[PDB]
Amino acid sequence: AMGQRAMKFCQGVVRELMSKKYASFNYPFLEPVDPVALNCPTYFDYVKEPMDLGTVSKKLSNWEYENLDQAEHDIRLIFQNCYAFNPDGTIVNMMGHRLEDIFNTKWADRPLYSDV
Ligand SMILES: CC(=O)N1CCc2[nH]c3ccc(C(=O)Nc4ccc(N5CCOCC5)cc4)cc3c2C1
Repeated sequence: AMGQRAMKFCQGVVRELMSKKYASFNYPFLEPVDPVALNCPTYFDYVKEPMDLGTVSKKLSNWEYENLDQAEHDIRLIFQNCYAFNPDGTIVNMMGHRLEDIFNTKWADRPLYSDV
């Protein structure tokens, strides 16, 4: 449903967030959380809609988002899950906050207008 300009903007933002530039604090957020492999077996007692950057990218690439608000919701869900599960002071929590700061900076430039 999304037009080309907004779609391209979102794909760019997500790929930048997954880019090597941010490797130092984005790596817990590229793929879906695996509770057992990470020794966090209670993960899905705290989180009910898992989300990750790779997932948002895949949904974008399949034209699954009608609009920037839906894409923004999934992306913010990444960080909301992060903070719901990782207590204050944990390394993953702090990486999540850092990644959200970068996301907000990039997103403030979002296309305000669409037109076909
Ligand atoms: C999001 C969240 O809420 N979690 C809950 C608590 C928690 N604890 C962790 C400890 C370690 C890791 C981890 O090692 N992730 C990791 C991912 C990818 C790679 N690579 C493979 C390919 O890409 C290049 C490198 C290396 C590592 C992740 C976590 C999480 C996730």
